[PDB]
Amino acid sequence: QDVVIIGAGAAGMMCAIEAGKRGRRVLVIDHARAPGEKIRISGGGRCNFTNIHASPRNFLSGNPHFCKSALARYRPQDFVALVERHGIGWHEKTLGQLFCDHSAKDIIRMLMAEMKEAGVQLRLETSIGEVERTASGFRVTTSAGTVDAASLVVASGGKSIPKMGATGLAYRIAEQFGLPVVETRPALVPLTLDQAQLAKLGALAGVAADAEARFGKAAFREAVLITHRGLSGPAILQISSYWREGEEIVLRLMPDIDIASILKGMRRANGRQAVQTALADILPRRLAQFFADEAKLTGRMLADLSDKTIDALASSIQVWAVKPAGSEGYRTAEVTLGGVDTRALDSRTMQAKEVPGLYFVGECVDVTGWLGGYNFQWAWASGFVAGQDV
Amino acid sequence: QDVVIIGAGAAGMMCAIEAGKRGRRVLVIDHARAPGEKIRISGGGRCNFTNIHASPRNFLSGNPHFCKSALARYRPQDFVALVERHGIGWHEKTLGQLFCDHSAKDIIRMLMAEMKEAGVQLRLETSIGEVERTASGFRVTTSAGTVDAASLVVASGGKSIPKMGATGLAYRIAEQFGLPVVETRPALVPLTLDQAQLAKLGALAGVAADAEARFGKAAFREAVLITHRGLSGPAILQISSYWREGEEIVLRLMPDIDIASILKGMRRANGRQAVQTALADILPRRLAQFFADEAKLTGRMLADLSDKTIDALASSIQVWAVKPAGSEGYRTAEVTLGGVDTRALDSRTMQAKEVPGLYFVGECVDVTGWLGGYNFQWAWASGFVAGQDV
Ligand SMILES: Cc1cc2c(cc1C)N(C[C@H](O)[C@H](O)[C@H](O)COP(=O)(O)OP(=O)(O)OC[C@H]1O[C@@H](n3cnc4c(N)ncnc43)[C@H](O)[C@@H]1O)c1[nH]c(=O)[nH]c(=O)c1N2
Ligand SMILES: Cc1cc2c(cc1C)N(C[C@H](O)[C@H](O)[C@H](O)COP(=O)(O)OP(=O)(O)OC[C@H]1O[C@@H](n3cnc4c(N)ncnc43)[C@H](O)[C@@H]1O)c1[nH]c(=O)[nH]c(=O)c1N2
Repeated sequence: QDVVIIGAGAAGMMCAIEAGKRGRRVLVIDHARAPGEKIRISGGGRCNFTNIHASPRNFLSGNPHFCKSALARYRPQDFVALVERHGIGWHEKTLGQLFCDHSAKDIIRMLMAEMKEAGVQLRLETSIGEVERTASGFRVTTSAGTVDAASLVVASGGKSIPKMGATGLAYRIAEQFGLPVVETRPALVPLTLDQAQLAKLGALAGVAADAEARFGKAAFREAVLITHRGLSGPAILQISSYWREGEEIVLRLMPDIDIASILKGMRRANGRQAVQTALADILPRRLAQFFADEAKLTGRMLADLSDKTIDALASSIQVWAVKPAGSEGYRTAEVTLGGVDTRALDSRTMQAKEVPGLYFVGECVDVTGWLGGYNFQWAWASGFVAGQDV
Repeated sequence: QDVVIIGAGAAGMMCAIEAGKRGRRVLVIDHARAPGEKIRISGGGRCNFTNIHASPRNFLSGNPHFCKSALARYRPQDFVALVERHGIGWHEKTLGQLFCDHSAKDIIRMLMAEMKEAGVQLRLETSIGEVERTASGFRVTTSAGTVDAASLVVASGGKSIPKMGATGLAYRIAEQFGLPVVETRPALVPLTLDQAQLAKLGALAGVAADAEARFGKAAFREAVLITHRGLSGPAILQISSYWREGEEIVLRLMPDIDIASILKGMRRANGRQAVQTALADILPRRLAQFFADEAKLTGRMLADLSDKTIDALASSIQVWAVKPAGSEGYRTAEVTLGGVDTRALDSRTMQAKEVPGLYFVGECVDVTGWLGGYNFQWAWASGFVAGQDV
């Protein structure tokens, strides 16, 4: 072939299309029974396929400017234009998040059809054994035979959800060719609480609060879910990429309001209501009960509360420090932080600086998006950028 | 005198200080028994004395660029520097809002002391009868006698809270000298609901929700209060300056979350809970009961709810259109929108373009700040700018 791509996911199929459209004869190999398994299950089966605000600040990397070039060369609109062209209903939800109306599968079907038109060859349920450099490019050995190619594209994703065929193949190939690998971790993952915290929040399983999840300078406002394993909801998932074991996150419940103010207002205006009943006018019932207990104010009358006491109560709700036991790991993470070091890669090409004809695209790379369509957009953009050069 | 100022409020005393410090002999006249009565009662008696983000976008005007010059010449830091210099404890709350730690009166005492040092003369409980142009400047007639001055500064505020000595004096003087007056209205004011709306929200008096209050392109996220008169809380107050009679505002309750998502999640995860009980895991109890009733789902089991039904329920909570009966008017507004037309005023001076030696500062002018310290900062800046020229 002129081009062999490992992994028929978001980045791989995009690259395929662009290289097939250039008349380049391309072959895509994947160990799965079906292409784009993550696409398929993503955005709750709807696929949050991009985000209108996609830009360098929405990604974590060791070199923050690395993604600048690809992102500008392939924008959310460009992908939207592609979807509309295939009659795929889409809409925005919150925070710039674009979803399909019908199902993630429309997108798979689409990429598929685009590949068929571009002349690319797809081989599924095919495992990779080795890759060797050759005087002429590369040879890859597979459970189905061997292929030679001038260009080889590593588009095999990251470590999240092993059950779906996630592997670290990309990292093994990077190291094999001497490319550094930025240390990887489960990201956009729920966070665990220890048996004691879980006992204390015993009765709050199922509550869902509007909240800021803060770690130092990073803050996200979205739902926080309390479960029997601990903390999830989009705000946890976001901050989970910034947090590290041993550390505290700070939760601001009902972040747009000032609870101390409210409570003093209710104090004059009514006065003779129980504390937990005043809180229940502000928070879901179970949370109200919880915060009134912890503070030892249950059944106490709102008018008997000093200012100092109210401030402390508010503070317990709006500056709530939690120290997570850990993360739930790769069986539950949406994304892998870290990956093939960017410094070793051509920003406008995706090609290994040290190894002509070798390319790394998509999530396997040390560019990691916030939750909200940013990861798919990076997959798109970098697949596209490689597809122009490959 | 060299300079007579009408109104010993925020803008007037600031101007006084700056003109007194220049050796200009100044006199401040006020019909009140005490200076800075609004300062005194402002920020809940604490005084929200500025906002660190103060800038042109935080103000409504007929000429949006008018305030640019003054704001840059006198910044929140400049005022902070002044407070610290007088040993006045201050802190930030939310949204850039600076407050005193002790009381608004510290600030009054301070401005006072600064005036005494600057040599300015203060006359209180003194009413204004007329102002005439003179070959030499101005003559003002007062319940205490007459004064002549080369410069006359109108710093008499707006129409809000008549009980505290608010009057439209500024507007009467503008018109008398042919300066146009941008149409005035109660702003940062609660909004009223009609008897029918008030009956429907009968049982929600006292609830306080995190919410977005939206009118077209304007949106503010803060607390929304439901009372027996209707709607208040900072988010109402903010949007009230943008809204107009006959129109709708849209309320997004729990704006950082997607309730449709949450509810579908709770549907799989639990399933056999009553709708209103699922909502109570998200909203204060009374709101949960309200939204479940309106939608006619009370006691219904969360797993018997179609997607379409959930979407509609969510939408009722997060795209909630309300048509207000009116505003509560000037007895309750924090600020007056509109005022002396800016186009008629020197942006870098506050002087009437058509009338040498006549100046208009502070709230009487057609520059109106969002809630959060922006109005005091405009008072400061414009008082200061005038005080340099006067
Ligand atoms: C549940 C869930 C939900 C979402 C998301 C993830 C998850 C887990 N994501 C993240 C998103 O799925 C992710 O960023 C992309 O799929 C990455 O694109 P890639 O092409 O790089 O890898 P990708 O996952 O797409 O594909 C990698 C491919 O290589 C194959 N492969 C792996 N190892 C192999 C091997 N050893 N040999 C051969 N082939 C191998 C795989 O089977 C697979 O098809 C997301 N992102 C987003 O922007 N919006 C969203 O809504 C979501 N939602
Ligand atoms: C309850 C409340 C709370 C707040 C606020 C307002 C209110 C009502 N504000 C708004 C703020 O008070 C306002 O913007 C300023 O006081 C305006 O500054 P001025 O100097 O222009 O008028 P200002 O109100 O200060 O003073 C005008 C003066 O002229 C005098 N006067 C009026 N008519 C007269 C007449 N006919 N003859 C002689 N004298 C007359 C008055 O007695 C008064 O002292 C606020 N803003 C903010 O930035 N942060 C905040 O926290 C608050 N909080």
